[PDB]
Amino acid sequence: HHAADYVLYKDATKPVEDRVADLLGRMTLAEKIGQMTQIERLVATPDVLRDNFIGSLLSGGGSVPRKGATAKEWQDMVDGFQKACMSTRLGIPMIYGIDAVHGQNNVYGATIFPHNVGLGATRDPYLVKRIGEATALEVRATGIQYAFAPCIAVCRDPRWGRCYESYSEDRRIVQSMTELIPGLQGDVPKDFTSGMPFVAGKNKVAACAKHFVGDGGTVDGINENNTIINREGLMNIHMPAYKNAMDKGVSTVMISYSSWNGVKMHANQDLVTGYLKDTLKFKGFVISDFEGIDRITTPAGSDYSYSVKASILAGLDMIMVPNKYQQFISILTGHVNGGVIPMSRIDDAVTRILRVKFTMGLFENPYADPAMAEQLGKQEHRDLAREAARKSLVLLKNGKTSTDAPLLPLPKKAPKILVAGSHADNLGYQCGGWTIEWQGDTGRTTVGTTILEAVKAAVDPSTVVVFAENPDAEFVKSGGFSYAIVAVGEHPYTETKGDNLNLTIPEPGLSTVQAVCGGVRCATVLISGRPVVVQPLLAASDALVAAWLPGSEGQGVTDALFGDFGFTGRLPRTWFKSVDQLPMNVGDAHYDPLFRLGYGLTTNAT
Ligand SMILES: CO[C@@H]1O[C@H](CO)[C@@H](O)[C@H](O)[C@H]1S[C@@H]1O[C@H](CO)[C@@H](O)[C@H](O)[C@H]1O
Ligand SMILES: *[C@@H]1O[C@H](CO)[C@@H](O)[C@H](O)[C@H]1NC(C)=O
Ligand SMILES: *[C@@H]1O[C@H](CO)[C@@H](O)[C@H](O)[C@H]1NC(C)=O
Ligand SMILES: *[C@@H]1O[C@H](CO)[C@@H](O)[C@H](O)[C@H]1NC(C)=O
Repeated sequence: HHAADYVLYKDATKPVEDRVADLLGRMTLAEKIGQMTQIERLVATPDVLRDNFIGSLLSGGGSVPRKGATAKEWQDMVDGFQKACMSTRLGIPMIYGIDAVHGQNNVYGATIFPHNVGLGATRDPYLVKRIGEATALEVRATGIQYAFAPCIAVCRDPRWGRCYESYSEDRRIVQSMTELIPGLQGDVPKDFTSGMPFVAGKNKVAACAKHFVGDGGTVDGINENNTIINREGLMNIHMPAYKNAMDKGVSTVMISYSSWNGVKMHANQDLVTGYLKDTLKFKGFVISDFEGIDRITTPAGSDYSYSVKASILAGLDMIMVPNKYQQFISILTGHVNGGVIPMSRIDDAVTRILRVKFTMGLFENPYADPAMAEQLGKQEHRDLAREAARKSLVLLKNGKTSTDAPLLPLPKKAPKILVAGSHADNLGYQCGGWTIEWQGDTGRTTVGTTILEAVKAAVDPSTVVVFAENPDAEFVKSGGFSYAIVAVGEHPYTETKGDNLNLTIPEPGLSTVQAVCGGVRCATVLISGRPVVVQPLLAASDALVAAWLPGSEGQGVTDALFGDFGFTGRLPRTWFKSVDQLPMNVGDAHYDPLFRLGYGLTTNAT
């Protein structure tokens, strides 16, 4: 269809399947295996991308061009990499992926949304789709096309360091939150075939249902460990949200580090090929986790040859190498050349990677759009996040006896009030993990509003606000305070650093709460990624709020504390009495919760 140098794969009016086949039929083995290779930006250069025909780049946690980098600096990095890839013989654009898992969270000045567990508390799948929408805009502002989200793990033991990344222990709630997908990607059209990949265009991003499958079901919530459960439990708890993901056209699926009844997920041909591909009819691409194939073996990386064979034969399409790309490429090339991996397996992986790239419009818009840069940290999106933070809060207690005046909502006018605790004026702590750094961080790491700042912004001008991080009891008693807001809880963590067998918040926490509440009527805001031991915190407090990891917009906290909106959130998990009860989930036989799933007190706007 027209000029004499016409190449069908480059014709944007042809059907995606036609473009895929046309390109595929021209590629060498080296160009094919290059598509299946994703590398970290830290090892990428123009010659490496060009000479190995690389298919994808990512930024892992905290992998950034520099600290404080603008949206424009991100776009230029990405475009730099893309220009190298476009200069190959076939000019196959790369796709760049990142963990935008509560906003575009590696990026300075990006809106940071509440983490998933909070989002579960809102029971509001439309809110979540809207967060999808806004997140895609902030991701594209940085020139990125691909977000490794949502995590649709069903966390079954809060001792897991990734429990905050799961919407709920109830798979019904996780299923309903897969609306993040069409938020990120766009609504699939009228007559869409379930399992097809979809992205609407250059203002949307490819998504990633992760981590397939049973990541949330591991023994004692040990991260990357074994999930021991029969097929029926696997299918009825851990799988259903992947099917909803198929119906919404999720573009990619990332495989889990975890194992199911002893089999590494990265080596499981039955689940990856037999079930995801052949039974759910997934036509997008399947990507490893970060050195996921290495960890097939014990020790990890001790037989990389096997790692490659097993993972690729299992059915994985793209490998998040992400550093030793030369070895990965050499090994896979060697296995194809020796007939150990058939060309049909290679052609299938490449067919899928290209399908996603063509379908999302990457060949037509390989480069970043500088007018999208101003979407980073947009106030409209912060106002959404603030809404989400407010809706996520669960009021556990609001008065020490059923006869006391309720403490919340608090009046904005009072001569003098106290704000206290390690989490009252600490942005990093209120964002938690996967914020600027991989593990999150402490203090003022990005743009936002801490609890203290939000209080100051909310109160009557005549109200005197005093901050003290960890005051003693005499300070409180002597201070002439009308009430106190005290914020404490967990430090930021991510993956295995967060695995925790005791779930007790660090000190000082409880002792500040005791000191403060012993001198004045107090509202304790508890910041955590999960239920933690809370009886002592309850005994001391007039009111206690479980605010999860609410993100950059701390005004969502005060919106509820001061009565602009009523508390409506409900526990998306069971709150245990004791860690020895664990695992303990709603529907279990000796369900003995401190607070059951669904619990939450309410208030009315004032
Ligand atoms: C930087 O991402 C993380 O980096 C640390 C730094 O050492 C690695 O050891 C971690 O295992 C990865 S975790 C893994 O990364 C994916 C991409 O970052 C992510 O989508 C996935 O959910 C994680 O399990
Ligand atoms: C589970 O964790 C232990 C360390 O506690 C490790 O030795 C074992 O290999 C892990 N199993 C799996 C399947 O990851
Ligand atoms: C609880 O467990 C974590 C390990 O994840 C540890 O850092 C902390 O010191 C422990 N606290 C108590 C009270 O045992
Ligand atoms: C808010 O409205 C509910 C429903 O009628 C009511 O039960 C609750 O006690 C009210 N609280 C107020 C006005 O403080």
